[PDB]
Amino acid sequence: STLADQALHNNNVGPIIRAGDLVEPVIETAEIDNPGKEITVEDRRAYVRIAAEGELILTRKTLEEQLGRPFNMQELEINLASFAGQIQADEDQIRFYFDKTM
Repeated sequence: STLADQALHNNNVGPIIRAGDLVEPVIETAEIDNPGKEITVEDRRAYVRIAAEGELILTRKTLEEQLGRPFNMQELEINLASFAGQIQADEDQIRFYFDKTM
């Protein structure tokens, strides 16, 4: 009599963040840090966009920290452009998750 649909699971995350520099060798190193042997990036120039599976975990917070040692974490949450899923940063790490309900 009634139907419904659901999509509570990982699919594809589209993290969008401003661009700067050294994001090429940084993204490559930030990609190897994670077993993302099946992801695609979309760096135009002004901004940096990615397309991961959904459940990823980055620990290259150091490489991202060095990019601007003379700063804070507020810059991170500031360097935001757009998103698709969720994300959770740790002491010195950044994990991305597409899953809605957690």
